This record gives sequence, structure tokens and C-alpha cells, in this order.
Amino acid sequence: HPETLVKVKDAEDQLGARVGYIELDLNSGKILESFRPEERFPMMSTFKVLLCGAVLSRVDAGQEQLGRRIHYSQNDLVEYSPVTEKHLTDGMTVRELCSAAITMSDNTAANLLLTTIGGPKELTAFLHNMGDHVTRLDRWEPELNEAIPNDERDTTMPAAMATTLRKLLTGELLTLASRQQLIDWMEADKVAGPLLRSALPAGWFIADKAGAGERGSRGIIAALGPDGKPSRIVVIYTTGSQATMDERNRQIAEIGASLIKHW
Repeated sequence: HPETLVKVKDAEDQLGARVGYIELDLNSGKILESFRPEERFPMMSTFKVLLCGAVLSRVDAGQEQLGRRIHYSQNDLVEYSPVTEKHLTDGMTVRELCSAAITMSDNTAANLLLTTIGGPKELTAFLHNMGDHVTRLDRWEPELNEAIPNDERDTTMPAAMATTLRKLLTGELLTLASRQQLIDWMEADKVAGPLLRSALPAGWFIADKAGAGERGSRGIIAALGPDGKPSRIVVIYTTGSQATMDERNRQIAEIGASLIKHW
């Protein structure tokens, strides 16, 4: 609805930064509403959905096992590692690492799973192969959150990310039990409370993944819908604001509030 676009421009005014926004019909793939749909924004932790997508495609190709245990040491630990720092003695299975990377945005879990896959270049080749010629992962955690102005490394466009997410969740690229597993992880997200979830009505479904980075970067990708079923993808990104984490959170939740009010 255009009143949501009013709120997105208002958030650019409040945050003093660019907000990229898109709302996409899950079924038809119709773009319902957009703002800066084709400008690049840093992905930050929203790439972790795409990573566990590449991992699950390998698992469906018989190339990886979800029960496989990865043993890492204190030397692999980078900043923001809530879960992995606690399982240093015994390791973690691929399943647990994708659950930690999505549910808790654990950074070492993401780096560990990236090594599995063959690194940023191989996630980027996987994206290229599914029709996404825009999104690219270049660096590892934590360097990919740097968000240098105009740097194309580690960036997506709201429209490319929205379309890639729709394919991952409804296309024939992943097995249905794999699509469901990816959706389950996103729905168990523990660390996005003040963003769209704070605006969601009771009974609605949300599966999402947020991220933050340097230079005011904040964003979220989400499949949400009434009556416990998703029917829209929403992608929101910002970068460049000098506002507090709390002000960037508030603005994204108010954009959620109007998109929900005008559903």
C-alpha cells in the first residue's frame, strides 16, 4: 500500500540514511511495493539464510550430512559467538551450526559452514546458478559487515534478495523437507524481537533473519502472513545512519506496523 511507502520515506528522514524496501507476493512473485529495490545494501547476517540454503542443497545432493560433526578450536572463534563458544570440547553438527547461525546469528558457526561449502566464492557461484546474478559474498565474519560506502562486496539488492528467498522457499531448488527445515530455523529466530516481530499480530506467522553492521547498517528479510501461513516476503535494509541501534530498530518496527496495518 502507498502509506507504507510514506513510512519508509519517514524512516529515511529519521535515520538520515537510505532504506531499501521490498514487499513480494510469495505465490506469484509479484512485487507489491518497493523503494530503492535495485540499490545495493550490505547483507550482514541476512546472508546466513542463503549459506544454510547452499548447505541444504549439498545435503539433498548426498554431498553433506546434517548429522556430520565439525570440531573447531578457540582459534576459530570470532566476535558474537553465543553458541559455538559453548561447544568447543565436543564440536557441533552441521544441523546445530545452521540452527545457531540463523536462530542466534552466531558468527563462528557461519564461518565454519562457509569453509564446508568452499567459502564466499562458492556461495556466490551457488547464487549465480539459481538466477541471482546480483548478490555476492566476498568476505568472512566479521569483515563482511564493514559496509564501506559504495563497496559492492558482500551486498545484495532488496529485489534480488527477495526473489532469491522466494526461490529458496518455494522453488524446486531444494527438496521440500529441506525448504521446511530452512523455514523452521528462520521461524525460531531468537534475536529479532524488536523488529518486525514486535509489530506482528497474534496468530500470524513469521520466519525472519536480521543483521547489523558498521556505519548504521541494519536489515531484515522475512516471510510472514496471516493465519499461521506465510504469503509475503519483505526485505528491509538501511546503511549510513548515525542513529542508535534502538532508533534503527524502532524505525524498522514502525515500517512493519504500517505494512501490517495495510495488508
